Amino acid sequence: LTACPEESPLLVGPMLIEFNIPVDLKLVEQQNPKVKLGGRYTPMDCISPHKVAIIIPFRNRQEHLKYWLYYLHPILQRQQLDYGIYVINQAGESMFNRAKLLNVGFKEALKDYDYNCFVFSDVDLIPMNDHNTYRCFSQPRHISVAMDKFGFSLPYVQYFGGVSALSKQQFLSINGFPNNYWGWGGEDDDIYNRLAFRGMSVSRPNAVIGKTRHIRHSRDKKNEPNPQRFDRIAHTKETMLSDGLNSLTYMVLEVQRYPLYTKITVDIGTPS
Ligand SMILES: O=c1ccn([C@@H]2O[C@H](COP(=O)(O)OP(=O)(O)O[C@H]3O[C@H](CO)[C@H](O)[C@H](O)[C@H]3O)[C@@H](O)[C@H]2O)c(=O)[nH]1
Ligand SMILES: [Mn+2]
Repeated sequence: LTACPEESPLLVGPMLIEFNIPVDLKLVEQQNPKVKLGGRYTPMDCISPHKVAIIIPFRNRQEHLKYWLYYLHPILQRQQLDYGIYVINQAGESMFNRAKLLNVGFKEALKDYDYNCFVFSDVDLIPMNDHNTYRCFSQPRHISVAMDKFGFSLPYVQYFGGVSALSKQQFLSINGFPNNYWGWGGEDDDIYNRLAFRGMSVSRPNAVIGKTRHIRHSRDKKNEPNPQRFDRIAHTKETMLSDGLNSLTYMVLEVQRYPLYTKITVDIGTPS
């Protein structure tokens, strides 16, 4: 077998993405027979150099996940990636911690396979163009650059929210993501700050092929705006060395392998 082409020859470009249609994971599993237990997929015709672990922070978003799975699997296969889906479900009813869950994802996924690339994605963001490859690049990759919720514009040039990708080494070089951001906001700016502090830059696809749709939803109880985010992000320089991968603690309560993804339910503690 030879190395897959640089550009998948299966891409179709723009696609129609809509969320008023109800979904059935059974049909999805059927329509994607190539996807193995735990939502694992490995190209058959060639050797993909992208061993992608796709991490999804999660709690009470089953319907969104449904759409996410319905749309992404077909796309990730067309992108010729050797990938796996990880839904990191936060146990309990305490404050949501997106960044911490992503860290857990990084660690737990590595126990399964020698992934060298990590895509961190909100459960509610779907790419509108399969040319927007869910893989890693020479530099940290911001993937959801043109969100319809922001009218296809980047809210500000340093925005790193939504969907992003870091290679194993890029992730490691910044001591991962912070674990101290409880509730909504700022964790993505901290991560951006970490990348810059390590002397890295953000790579992005152009605003056309980077178009993506957000599933409209209301706010979630237990993920209210974090009032401390403003000055927490103003101090990333001093906290990234001690807050991150090296200080990550958590308890996996249960691991379940479904046909389209692996669900890891974890106790990641509470704000202190
Ligand atoms: O109860 C919750 C809360 C959050 N999430 C997960 O965390 C993500 C972000 O939460 P929301 O979609 O409510 O957040 P927003 O739409 O504001 O998302 C945007 O703002 C966030 C602020 O923390 C993040 O930066 C995120 O990546 C960015 O796209 C969700 O997609 C989902 O994957 C859950 O599963 N359950
Ligand atoms: Mn959202």
